[PDB]
Amino acid sequence: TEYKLVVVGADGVGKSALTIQLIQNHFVDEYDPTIEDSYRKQVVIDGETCLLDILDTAGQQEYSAMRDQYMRTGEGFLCVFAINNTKSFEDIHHYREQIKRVKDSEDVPMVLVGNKCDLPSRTVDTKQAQDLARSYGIPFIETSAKTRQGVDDAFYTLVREIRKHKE
Ligand SMILES: Nc1nc2c(ncn2[C@@H]2O[C@H](COP(=O)(O)OP(=O)(O)O)[C@@H](O)[C@H]2O)c(=O)[nH]1
Ligand SMILES: [Mg+2]
Repeated sequence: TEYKLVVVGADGVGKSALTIQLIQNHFVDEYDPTIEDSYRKQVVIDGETCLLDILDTAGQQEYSAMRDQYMRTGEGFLCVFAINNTKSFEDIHHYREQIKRVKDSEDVPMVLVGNKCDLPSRTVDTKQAQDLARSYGIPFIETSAKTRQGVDDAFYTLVREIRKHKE
């Protein structure tokens, strides 16, 4: 049983760091912001062993058959902003609209992720994101790629969203 996951959001929010933290269980200081790649890992989620197939997006212009394939056949999306980055939060709607158009549906499994919670300089409050998440009817999860806080929860919640959708 496989789950095909796509991580989207503005550049610099932590899409790469979150993916690598899940896959390789370390925090990456620098990862080329223009590199888009997929990552696979066998995980156990609520006692069910599955394969996660995750595309870490970089939003480049060059055609990628893989990118298209993941957008078309992708089962769930992580929409990521950073809590210290107001612009990244404002951009969330763009990503949501993109996803809805790709999937031609309102009911796409999706989790709103507020990354960099380890930082004190918060400009996007919890209530704001909760309200947005509620508006979309999707779960919101606070994360830190840096400390691993909520990293499993974010990806695992999305899988649970996918399972719900499956019936
Ligand atoms: N403090 C902090 N820095 C983070 C966190 N996640 C990522 N970063 C840093 O934010 C920058 C951008 O991260 P990256 O994973 O390349 O973002 P992407 O452009 O969305 O792929 C890098 O300098 C990371 O080290 C986090 O949870 N906390
Ligand atoms: Mg990246």
